[PDB]
Amino acid sequence: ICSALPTIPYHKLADLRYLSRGASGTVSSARHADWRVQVAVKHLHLDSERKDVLREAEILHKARFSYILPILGICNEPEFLGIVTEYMPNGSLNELLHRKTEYPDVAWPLRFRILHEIALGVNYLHNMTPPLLHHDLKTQNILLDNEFHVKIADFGLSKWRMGGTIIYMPPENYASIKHDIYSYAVITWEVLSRKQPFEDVTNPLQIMYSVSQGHRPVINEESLPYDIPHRARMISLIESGWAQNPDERPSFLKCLIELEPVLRTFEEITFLEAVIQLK
Amino acid sequence: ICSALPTIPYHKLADLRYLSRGASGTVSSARHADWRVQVAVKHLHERKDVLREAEILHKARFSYILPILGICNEPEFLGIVTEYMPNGSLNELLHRKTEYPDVAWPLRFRILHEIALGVNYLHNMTPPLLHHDLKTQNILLDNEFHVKIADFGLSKWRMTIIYMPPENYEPASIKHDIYSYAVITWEVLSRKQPFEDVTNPLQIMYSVSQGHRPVINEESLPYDIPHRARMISLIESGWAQNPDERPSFLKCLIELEPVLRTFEEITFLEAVIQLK
Ligand SMILES: Nc1ncnc2c1ncn2[C@@H]1O[C@H](COP(=O)(O)OP(=O)(O)CP(=O)(O)O)[C@@H](O)[C@H]1O
Ligand SMILES: Nc1ncnc2c1ncn2[C@@H]1O[C@H](COP(=O)(O)OP(=O)(O)CP(=O)(O)O)[C@@H](O)[C@H]1O
Ligand SMILES: [Mg+2]
Ligand SMILES: [Mg+2]
Repeated sequence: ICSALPTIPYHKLADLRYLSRGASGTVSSARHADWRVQVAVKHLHLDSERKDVLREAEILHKARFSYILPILGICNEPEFLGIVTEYMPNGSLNELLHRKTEYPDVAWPLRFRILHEIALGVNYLHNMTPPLLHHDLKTQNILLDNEFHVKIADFGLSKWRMGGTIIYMPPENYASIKHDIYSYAVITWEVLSRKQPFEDVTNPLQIMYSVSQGHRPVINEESLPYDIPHRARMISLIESGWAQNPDERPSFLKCLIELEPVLRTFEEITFLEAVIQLK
Repeated sequence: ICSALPTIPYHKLADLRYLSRGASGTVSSARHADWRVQVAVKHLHERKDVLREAEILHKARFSYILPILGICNEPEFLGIVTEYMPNGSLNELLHRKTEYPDVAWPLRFRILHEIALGVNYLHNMTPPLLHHDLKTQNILLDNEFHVKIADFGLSKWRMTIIYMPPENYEPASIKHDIYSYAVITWEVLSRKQPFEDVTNPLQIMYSVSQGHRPVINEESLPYDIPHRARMISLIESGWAQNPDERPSFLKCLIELEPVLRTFEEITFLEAVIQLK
């Protein structure tokens, strides 16, 4: 049973306003004239580049799931080419963690939920037939919806198993399955500390070396305070996740089995209260 | 660009618990052993009848339409697997008054805006999709009381009788959905069971064919209802005896948008908290 990705004509994307620009592309916010919904469009900043945008779109369409950014349709024209997804009102996990003025408090339940969903998302990808590996996991590629639920995005590097920011990359990369878990491990450390992985390291190559020489972001009372709920288990999960030897890193399944009981501890309402605290 | 619906093995579903028994089949809640998520399973306990609903849901997938995760096409079992909605149906919300004493207007208005957005999408498909079974029991609520439209059993491609227009009494029509929506809209703002007075369902049918509608006084719809008049215009245009008078969903949305903007985001979140 197949499902076709809808084709949207450029002239249906009203209020098309620049949102975010990165190397090679440009993301802009818009509203669908017919559907009456606020969307997001990812377009080119070409002959080969046209195939790339199609790859990502096909992947998002096949990989659709609860925690993967929903792709609403493709906008393919000779004039304009882009990907039409849902609009994520709360940006990326990166912004939430680090814009400490706007967000002075991000209560534990939400952080733990965020980590739980990311792990669910990735696990689903890995459980596809054939498996799909995101290969570009970072806090900027982890979007937050209107209620602060995770939506994994940016399948530009994702590879069907059959740069810029090397902070989330395992040393063996300087298709491997244990690449995503390494990244997840970093994201986890970054989520629980709100610090920047390797703040004191000015040069990406000083990082790349330090990492390949075993070193990882610091784990102590300053980075990961003793009040962090289930700290011991989280640290344990983190350390095993960013382990030097790929084989020593866990599967997302194992990771979820570890996470499940921890998440069962927070009362349903506390996640809602954690979000209202932001609004 | 195509995307296929995966096949889920029955043994991959742990913790099967009954939810609601229906005349067609049963609906259970379970967890997916590999995906590690909660799901809902609608099972036969005709094959084409099921595979149809599944095909539609998989094609009609959108933000306000219940997402289908896969099918169970086994010799020993056949069912549809969708995301589990922890907050049941709109019907239970509006009516289980002892458990839900308050339902703040901002939420109600968002539900209505969302239901309309979903149905609008269905009609805006090529070719258009008509739900034909819209009721409150067929509108499901997620963790935050967002809308997911369900039950595409009576759904048809354009290629309780309470929510059914008079013409469709003896069976076809595009304007089925919009009439249904109008009764929901009434039911959402009232918290009243439409045709509460009437005991004989056939009698209702007679009444409705003679232009009758659910009680539209203030004992049902008070003045304190935000934008009461414009909502009553909406309810009336929709449940019109004459199908030609009934407006499109796009037209309802255009009217609705301004009404929704009058509510601050915070109030939706507040509303939900008051229910948890
Ligand atoms: N649906 C959405 N809602 C809000 N912001 C979104 C969004 N989709 C993307 N963005 C923004 O775009 C940023 C990066 O976009 P994304 O990861 O999709 O593309 P990209 O980084 O691969 C651009 P390129 O591939 O052209 O270099 C995110 O940090 C986010 O702020
Ligand atoms: N994903 C889901 N999450 C939670 N409850 C769900 C659900 N899907 C269905 N339900 C429950 O079942 C009801 C709707 O089931 P649905 O409309 O799919 O079946 P149905 O009405 O066609 C069965 P029948 O044809 O036998 O009457 C709702 O009242 C709700 O309580
Ligand atoms: Mg990106
Ligand atoms: Mg039903």
